[PDB]
Amino acid sequence: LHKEPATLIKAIDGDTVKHMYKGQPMTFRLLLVDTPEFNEKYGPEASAFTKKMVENAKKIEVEFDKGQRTDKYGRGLAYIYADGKMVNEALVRQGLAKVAYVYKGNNTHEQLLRKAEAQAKKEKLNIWS
Ligand SMILES: Cc1cn([C@H]2C[C@H](OP(=O)(O)O)[C@@H](COP(=O)(O)O)O2)c(=O)[nH]c1=O
Ligand SMILES: [Ca+2]
Repeated sequence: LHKEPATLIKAIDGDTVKHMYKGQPMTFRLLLVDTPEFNEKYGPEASAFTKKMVENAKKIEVEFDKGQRTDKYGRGLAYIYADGKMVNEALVRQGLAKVAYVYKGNNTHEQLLRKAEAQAKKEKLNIWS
């Protein structure tokens, strides 16, 4: 896989963010995770986590996997990096997302994320508390 440039347009919630990609606005849904909805427990905390990470970033990058690049709502499906740190992984490591939505062929970082999850669960962090 390869990283590609994007610039933040707006943080939306824990697992959705709007970026300008190839010069066009696109809402991205983070691959391989599920954050709680804002109205659910830890949802505001996930939203705030993601927002801080992407807002403070000097450099946003998008990384598509090998499969589907957009979902049925037209959202981009990617791994998102903030100054080289993967948002998707960081959410999981902090117990602010579960590994989820693992579809065959867009699952390159699955095992990386599951390892993060296991450590968040051992630590009894957030969702796992
Ligand atoms: C993360 C992800 C979600 N989706 C779809 C499945 C779910 O469909 P349904 O809307 O029919 O439940 C929805 C979950 O996203 P959200 O967690 O953002 O709601 O998005 C994909 O198709 N591919 C993906 O990789
Ligand atoms: Ca969600």
